[PDB]
Amino acid sequence: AVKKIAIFGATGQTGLTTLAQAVQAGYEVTVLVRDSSRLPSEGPRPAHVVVGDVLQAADVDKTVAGQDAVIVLLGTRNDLSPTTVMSEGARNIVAAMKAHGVDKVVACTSAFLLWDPTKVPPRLQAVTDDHIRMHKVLRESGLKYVAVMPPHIGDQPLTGAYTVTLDGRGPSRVISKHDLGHFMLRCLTTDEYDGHSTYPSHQY
Ligand SMILES: NC(=O)c1ccc[n+]([C@@H]2O[C@H](COP(=O)([O-])OP(=O)(O)OC[C@H]3O[C@@H](n4cnc5c(N)ncnc54)[C@H](OP(=O)(O)O)[C@@H]3O)[C@@H](O)[C@H]2O)c1
Repeated sequence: AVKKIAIFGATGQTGLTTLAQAVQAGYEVTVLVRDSSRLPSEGPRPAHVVVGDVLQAADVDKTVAGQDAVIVLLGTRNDLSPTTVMSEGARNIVAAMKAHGVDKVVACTSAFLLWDPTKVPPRLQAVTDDHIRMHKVLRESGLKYVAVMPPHIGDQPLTGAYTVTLDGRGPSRVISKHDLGHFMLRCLTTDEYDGHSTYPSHQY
């Protein structure tokens, strides 16, 4: 099966809980981080740490080296400014995966990619524009791409009881970060989501 995985964005809101969950599942986890201060120093911890930036292809190449699959949870935290970090980072990730024969990438964009584009809140259009750019990168890559498109990410506890809607909008507008990370790892265990959009949501 999949044993060795790389996570990008592992120090983020969803990355931290995905990292913990993956380590407890038994995965051998490699992370690319800009600052190891934002990784936990005890408890569930990754087996390999690369220090660097997803914009530097050499750093991405040594993170993807030797992996079986890739989880992408890159984002901008509280910065809503125009950016190309996620799409450019995604071009780096795709090339390193092809250079190392990795096929499986599970990447998080957002449910707004399933919305009427005129209906996106103006404050979120700039970030959304780069999710679109990133989704196009991965769609065009030809890899085995699970497009995870969550609605609002909350901080409710882990339930593992969430719904997953394929290629459409789901009946709830929230997923907890813990259930979102749980589902990113579920995508590693099956190929039933490959080439589909997935919307995870639950009522808390
Ligand atoms: N919040 C929501 O309601 C919501 C809803 C739908 C979709 N989403 C999308 O879901 C995704 C994840 O959300 P999130 O809140 O879990 O992520 P997040 O809290 O914003 O964490 C972002 C991650 O990306 C990393 N990162 C940013 N730039 C990087 C770079 N140049 N090189 C390496 N790493 C870099 C950050 O590392 P650092 O720690 O060094 O900054 C961090 O680990 C995002 O794309 C977000 O837009 C969010």
